[PDB]
Amino acid sequence: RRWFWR
Repeated sequence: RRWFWR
């Protein structure tokens, strides 16, 4: 995601 995991 966005700035982390996925």
